[PDB]
Amino acid sequence: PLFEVPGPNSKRANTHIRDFLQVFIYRLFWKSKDRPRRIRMEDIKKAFPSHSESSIRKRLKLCADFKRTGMDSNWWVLKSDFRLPTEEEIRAMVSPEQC
DNA sequence: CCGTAGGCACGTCTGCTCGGCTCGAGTGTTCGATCGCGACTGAGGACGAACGCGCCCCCACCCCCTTTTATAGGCGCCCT
Repeated sequence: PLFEVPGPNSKRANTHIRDFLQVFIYRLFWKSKDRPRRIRMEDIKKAFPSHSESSIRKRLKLCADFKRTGMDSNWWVLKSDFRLPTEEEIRAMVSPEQC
Protein backbone atom coordinates (compact mmCIF):
# COMPACT_ATOMS: atom_id res chain seq x y z
CA PRO A 1 0.00 0.00 0.00
CA LEU A 2 1.13 3.51 -0.92
CA PHE A 3 -1.77 5.49 0.61
CA GLU A 4 -2.65 5.57 4.30
CA VAL A 5 -5.95 4.10 5.51
CA PRO A 6 -7.38 6.11 8.44
CA GLY A 7 -8.62 4.77 11.74
CA PRO A 8 -12.25 4.98 12.86
CA ASN A 9 -13.28 8.43 14.19
CA SER A 10 -9.79 9.83 13.56
CA LYS A 11 -9.24 13.49 12.70
CA ARG A 12 -8.30 12.62 9.10
CA ALA A 13 -11.40 10.41 8.73
CA ASN A 14 -13.69 13.08 10.19
CA THR A 15 -12.18 15.72 7.89
CA HIS A 16 -12.82 13.46 4.88
CA ILE A 17 -16.52 12.99 5.69
CA ARG A 18 -16.93 16.76 6.13
CA ASP A 19 -15.16 17.57 2.85
CA PHE A 20 -17.07 14.89 0.91
CA LEU A 21 -20.29 16.40 2.27
CA GLN A 22 -19.01 19.81 1.13
CA VAL A 23 -18.27 18.41 -2.36
CA PHE A 24 -21.72 16.81 -2.63
CA ILE A 25 -23.50 20.03 -1.54
CA TYR A 26 -21.62 22.14 -4.12
CA ARG A 27 -22.46 19.79 -7.00
CA LEU A 28 -26.13 19.91 -5.98
CA PHE A 29 -26.00 23.69 -6.49
CA TRP A 30 -24.38 23.14 -9.90
CA LYS A 31 -27.19 20.71 -10.75
CA SER A 32 -29.90 23.21 -9.74
CA LYS A 33 -31.37 25.16 -12.66
CA ASP A 34 -33.23 27.80 -10.63
CA ARG A 35 -31.93 31.38 -10.59
CA PRO A 36 -30.87 31.97 -7.79
CA ARG A 37 -29.65 28.41 -7.17
CA ARG A 38 -31.43 26.42 -4.48
CA ILE A 39 -31.43 22.93 -2.95
CA ARG A 40 -33.45 20.95 -0.40
CA MET A 41 -32.39 19.49 2.96
CA GLU A 42 -34.31 16.31 2.01
CA ASP A 43 -31.96 15.58 -0.91
CA ILE A 44 -28.88 15.69 1.32
CA LYS A 45 -30.47 13.58 4.08
CA LYS A 46 -31.56 10.95 1.54
CA ALA A 47 -27.93 10.60 0.40
CA PHE A 48 -26.58 10.94 3.98
CA PRO A 49 -28.98 9.12 6.35
CA SER A 50 -26.27 8.68 9.02
CA HIS A 51 -25.79 12.43 9.46
CA SER A 52 -27.85 14.55 11.81
CA GLU A 53 -29.48 17.64 10.31
CA SER A 54 -27.40 19.84 12.65
CA SER A 55 -24.16 18.59 11.06
CA ILE A 56 -25.65 19.44 7.65
CA ARG A 57 -26.66 22.85 9.08
CA LYS A 58 -22.95 23.51 9.71
CA ARG A 59 -21.95 23.01 6.07
CA LEU A 60 -24.87 25.08 4.70
CA LYS A 61 -24.66 28.21 6.88
CA LEU A 62 -21.67 29.78 5.10
CA CYS A 63 -22.92 29.36 1.52
CA ALA A 64 -26.72 29.43 1.66
CA ASP A 65 -29.68 31.29 3.16
CA PHE A 66 -32.78 29.52 4.44
CA LYS A 67 -36.09 30.64 2.87
CA ARG A 68 -39.06 29.04 4.62
CA THR A 69 -42.19 28.21 2.64
CA GLY A 70 -45.63 27.10 3.80
CA MET A 71 -45.10 23.35 3.18
CA ASP A 72 -42.98 20.58 4.74
CA SER A 73 -40.43 20.99 1.92
CA ASN A 74 -38.11 24.01 2.12
CA TRP A 75 -35.20 25.43 0.14
CA TRP A 76 -31.63 26.53 0.85
CA VAL A 77 -31.06 29.49 -1.50
CA LEU A 78 -27.45 30.19 -2.50
CA LYS A 79 -26.00 33.45 -1.17
CA SER A 80 -25.73 36.17 -3.82
CA ASP A 81 -22.27 37.24 -2.57
CA PHE A 82 -20.97 33.66 -2.40
CA ARG A 83 -19.02 32.56 -5.47
CA LEU A 84 -19.75 28.88 -6.03
CA PRO A 85 -16.43 27.05 -6.58
CA THR A 86 -15.64 25.84 -10.09
CA GLU A 87 -15.36 22.19 -11.16
CA GLU A 88 -11.59 21.72 -10.89
CA GLU A 89 -11.59 23.54 -7.54
CA ILE A 90 -14.11 20.94 -6.33
CA ARG A 91 -11.78 18.28 -7.79
CA ALA A 92 -8.88 19.49 -5.63
CA MET A 93 -10.98 19.24 -2.44
CA VAL A 94 -11.46 15.44 -2.48
CA SER A 95 -9.50 12.94 -4.60
CA PRO A 96 -10.67 9.42 -5.58
CA GLU A 97 -7.81 7.91 -3.55
CA GLN A 98 -9.04 9.53 -0.32
CA CYS A 99 -12.52 8.01 -0.73
C1' DC B 1 -79.95 35.93 11.48
C1' DC B 2 -76.52 33.28 9.03
C1' DG B 3 -72.27 32.75 6.63
C1' DT B 4 -67.54 33.57 6.11
C1' DA B 5 -63.22 35.54 7.25
C1' DG B 6 -59.83 36.73 10.53
C1' DG B 7 -57.36 36.14 14.73
C1' DC B 8 -55.31 33.25 18.09
C1' DA B 9 -53.23 29.05 19.70
C1' DC B 10 -50.66 25.07 19.16
C1' DG B 11 -47.73 21.99 16.50
C1' DT B 12 -43.69 21.49 14.00
C1' DC B 13 -39.34 22.67 11.64
C1' DT B 14 -35.14 24.78 11.97
C1' DG B 15 -31.65 28.26 13.37
C1' DC B 16 -28.92 29.97 16.82
C1' DT B 17 -26.46 29.70 21.22
C1' DC B 18 -24.68 27.67 25.38
C1' DG B 19 -22.77 24.03 27.98
C1' DG B 20 -20.35 19.83 28.50
C1' DC B 21 -17.12 16.32 27.02
C1' DT B 22 -13.12 14.54 24.87
C1' DC B 23 -8.89 14.70 22.36
C1' DG B 24 -4.56 16.49 21.19
C1' DA B 25 -0.47 19.10 21.94
C1' DG B 26 3.09 20.63 24.85
C1' DT B 27 6.49 20.80 28.61
C1' DG B 28 8.49 19.41 32.83
C1' DT B 29 10.28 15.77 35.57
C1' DT B 30 12.37 11.39 36.71
C1' DC B 31 14.64 7.17 35.62
C1' DG B 32 17.77 4.36 33.10
C1' DA B 33 21.52 3.84 30.00
C1' DT B 34 26.05 4.70 28.38
C1' DC B 35 30.49 6.76 28.48
C1' DG B 36 34.67 8.11 30.57
C1' DC B 37 38.16 7.69 33.94
C1' DG B 38 40.75 5.41 37.25
C1' DA B 39 42.50 1.37 39.43
C1' DC B 40 43.91 -3.42 39.51
C1' DT B 41 46.10 -7.20 37.63
C1' DG B 42 48.68 -9.97 34.38
C1' DA B 43 52.58 -10.53 31.36
C1' DG B 44 56.97 -9.55 29.59
C1' DG B 45 61.48 -7.59 29.65
C1' DA B 46 65.47 -5.66 31.80
C1' DC B 47 68.79 -5.05 35.48
C1' DG B 48 71.27 -6.28 39.62
C1' DA B 49 73.01 -9.57 42.90
C1' DA B 50 74.57 -13.96 44.34
C1' DC B 51 76.36 -18.35 43.46
C1' DG B 52 78.99 -21.79 41.04
C1' DC B 53 82.40 -23.07 37.82
C1' DG B 54 86.86 -22.90 35.70
C1' DC B 55 91.56 -21.92 35.74
C1' DC B 56 95.86 -21.26 37.75
C1' DC B 57 99.05 -21.67 41.24
C1' DC B 58 100.95 -23.67 45.15
C1' DC B 59 102.06 -27.37 48.09
C1' DA B 60 103.42 -32.03 49.17
C1' DC B 61 105.86 -36.21 48.45
C1' DC B 62 109.37 -39.08 46.67
C1' DC B 63 113.62 -39.77 44.58
C1' DC B 64 118.50 -38.26 43.38
C1' DC B 65 123.16 -36.36 44.54
C1' DT B 66 127.76 -39.93 47.65
C1' DT B 67 130.44 -43.15 50.62
C1' DT B 68 131.55 -47.54 52.17
C1' DT B 69 132.26 -52.37 52.22
C1' DA B 70 132.51 -57.05 51.35
C1' DT B 71 131.93 -59.98 46.69
C1' DA B 72 131.55 -61.66 41.23
C1' DG B 73 129.89 -61.91 35.88
C1' DG B 74 129.80 -59.01 31.81
C1' DC B 75 130.99 -54.88 28.61
C1' DG B 76 133.94 -51.27 27.00
C1' DC B 77 138.24 -48.45 26.67
C1' DC B 78 143.59 -47.32 26.80
C1' DC B 79 148.03 -47.60 26.31
C1' DT B 80 151.82 -51.63 25.79
